[PDB]
Amino acid sequence: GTREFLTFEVPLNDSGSAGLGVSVKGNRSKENHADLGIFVKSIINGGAASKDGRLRVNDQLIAVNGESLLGKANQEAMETLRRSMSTEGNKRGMIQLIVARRIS
Repeated sequence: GTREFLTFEVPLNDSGSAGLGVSVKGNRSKENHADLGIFVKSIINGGAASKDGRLRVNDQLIAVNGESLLGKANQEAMETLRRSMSTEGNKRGMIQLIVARRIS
């Protein structure tokens, strides 16, 4: 029942071709239709997400490039992500992505 926020700087300087080199998936409460957020579904060992070496196929996304995915549902955060990986998170050669990790 413990969580921890984490910040990751992913340099898509040359990974934008694929979209940072990672795939995310969003879900909702198992009791109702309450979107919980998005979690790293997979990673592409070739771009920023790979070279980052700080990503985890399960971490919960809460923010990206200053934006807050929390308040955003699965679809909204997924769009902000696609938006960041499309032409916002980059525009420099990297994008910020905050997440949450459980503890035990």
